[PDB]
Amino acid sequence: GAGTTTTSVTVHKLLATDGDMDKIANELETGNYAGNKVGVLPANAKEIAGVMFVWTNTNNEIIDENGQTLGVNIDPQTFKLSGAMPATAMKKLTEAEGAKFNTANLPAAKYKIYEIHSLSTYVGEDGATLTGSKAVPIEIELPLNDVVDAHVYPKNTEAKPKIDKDFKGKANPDTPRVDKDTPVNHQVGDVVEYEIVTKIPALANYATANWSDRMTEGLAFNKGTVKVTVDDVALEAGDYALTEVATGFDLKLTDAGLAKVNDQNAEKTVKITYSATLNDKAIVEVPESNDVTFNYGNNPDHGNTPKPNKPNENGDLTLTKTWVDATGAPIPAGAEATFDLVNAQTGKVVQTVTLTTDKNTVTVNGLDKNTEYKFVERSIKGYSADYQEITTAGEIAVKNWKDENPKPLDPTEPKVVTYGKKFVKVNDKDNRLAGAEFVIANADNAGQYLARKADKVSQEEKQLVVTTKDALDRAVAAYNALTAQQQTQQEKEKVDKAQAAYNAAVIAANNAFEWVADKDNENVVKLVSDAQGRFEITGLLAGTYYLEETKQPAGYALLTSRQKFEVTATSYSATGQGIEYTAGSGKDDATKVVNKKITIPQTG
Ligand code: NI
Ligand code: NI
Ligand code: NI
Repeated sequence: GAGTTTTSVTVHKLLATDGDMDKIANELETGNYAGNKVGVLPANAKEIAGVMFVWTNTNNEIIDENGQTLGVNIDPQTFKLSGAMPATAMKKLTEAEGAKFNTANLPAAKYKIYEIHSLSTYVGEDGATLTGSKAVPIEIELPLNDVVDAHVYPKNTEAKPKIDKDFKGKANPDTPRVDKDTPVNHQVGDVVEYEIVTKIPALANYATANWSDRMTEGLAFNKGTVKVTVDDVALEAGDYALTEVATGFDLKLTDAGLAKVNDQNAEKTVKITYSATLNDKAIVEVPESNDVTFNYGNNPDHGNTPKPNKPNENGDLTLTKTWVDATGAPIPAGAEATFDLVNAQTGKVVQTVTLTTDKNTVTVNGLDKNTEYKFVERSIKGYSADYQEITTAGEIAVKNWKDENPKPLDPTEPKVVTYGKKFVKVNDKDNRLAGAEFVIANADNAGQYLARKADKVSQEEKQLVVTTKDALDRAVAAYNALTAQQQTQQEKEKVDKAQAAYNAAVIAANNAFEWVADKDNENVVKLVSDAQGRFEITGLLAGTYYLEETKQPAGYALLTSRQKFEVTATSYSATGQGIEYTAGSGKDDATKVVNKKITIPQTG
């Protein structure tokens, strides 16, 4: 005999499906006299499970079921706990018909019951979380007058955040750009400026709020360009933890940071801006992309964004899944796990795979070994996706944490793409000529010549260019000092090998472009024909350019004219251009550059 005549209390957690909790109260007022089970609920309220309730004494100190204090306090204003939830605390999660506490051993007194957002599992429709609350904490003095089995009705609203990522200026969470997947033409060295705009509801109660971005290889994330504002106002050094990696970043609100978006009177607007440079690994007509995820919850969250990866040499790529609980400790497979294999350059779905509870891995074959892909986990209720950092080609690992948080926000991303042109050097009988050197101009007659910016190329890159150039010079000279019959496949390979090395060196040196006056300058992009007469230019914006030959094939004359050419969205790959880049390939994807040769005749 220590407790009271009120031997049980049941907490029913009510959700205001509209925004009106006051209206819920203004039906429970007029309905009751004392605290018995309400037979029927307002049309405006709904009872939800998965909300955690814990008992306190009148001073906000957590108690066990005999009313003993447990030396952890809860702040009456923020609801924040001063320690870890004590193991023997009188706490329980609501089930469909509420949380029924046994109150039989509690001494006569005043008590509080709090909602602990941070320890609940509830998740609304379309990933909404509980925001505002009315009549929390519950103040109940025991015994409840006349009642032995009491029932109480704490109230809540729920809300959802919104997001979109797009180029600087274009980001709109309410109506994302519909033609986003359409790549925008850019040249190498361009700085791409991105914008992330997140709307966070009023009275948010986030424990986590992390943004994570990962980029395909052809985009270099520009470190130190990240800026974050909340309603236009810059966050402070201590409001977030920013970690920067070669392929992008993770941005996490701290407690001071969350303070600024949580428990606020109006929808709040978070903006994160930053840039990336399209670099020398961009493959022509192959989009590059960023990819952001927003991982949030009333409970802490461990999910993040996928990491693109390439298949191994065999065109094989393997996903491997592991599972853990909110503390990081191993647990058995939570459920079926479905993933979409997305081509990471384009943003399009390659195929779908499912992992049954018993088989934690899957391998997909027949993939392009030059193409980056990602397995995007389809939302598993209760579970957040942690994509592990990439250590090797052909392997992607995913860890499933049982946070019990809403599905993450995953905006679509824009794309960017460079264009290019291919050529073959021939005589008038289509014989492929080696060693013809070319530069690119911006007019048929005067104008400037294409170069890489001096300030955007190091000395190592520069000398590799001249070293391979010199090397090529020698191979061409040797091949030219042979005769028609002696210039067989094996000898042409020699020239092809050297020209390939040169060509890669230029592509690597071409980190940026500028137009200049002098064709003699060292930075001028020079193109050279291989023994199959081939040369290409990659990394360009669309437009009209003009080849100028600077040194003709041995035995031939110098062209006294520039050759006009068009760079387009398909000029690098389109068939029907007049000649095979590589003989016998079946695709005439190049333009012929026809050299002339003066001959001295005879008579009689
Ligand atoms: Ni690539
Ligand atoms: Ni995304
Ligand atoms: Ni480079």
